[PDB]
Amino acid sequence: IDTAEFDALPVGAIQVDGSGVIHRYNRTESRLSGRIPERVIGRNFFTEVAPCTNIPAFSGRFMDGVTSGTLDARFDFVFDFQMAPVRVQIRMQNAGVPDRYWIFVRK
Ligand SMILES: *C(=O)/C=C/c1ccc(O)cc1
Repeated sequence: IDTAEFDALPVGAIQVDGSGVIHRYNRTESRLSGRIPERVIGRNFFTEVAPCTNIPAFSGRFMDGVTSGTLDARFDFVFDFQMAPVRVQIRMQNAGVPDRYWIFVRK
């Protein structure tokens, strides 16, 4: 996975670094969130863009994965947007490039 195929994925896909800063953000995720990729890239996913994820079930799982070198998690979650609660399944894992990590979002 590491362009037009990337924005056409059936699942949402976000690439972050070890401190949480967004490097890649696809269109499928933009469609599920309402966020434009250009103002979101360069900002921190956990502290700025998606604060609802700043709990031990999500950001804690991310922090532990980075600190142990291997990020590998699969869990159910619910995104608390302005309109209504959107139930999703999250898949977190490492990338082919060092210091880079992936967050996959489905449904
Ligand atoms: C909670 O604050 C979730 C926010 C959110 C999740 C995923 C995105 O792509 C954008 C915002």
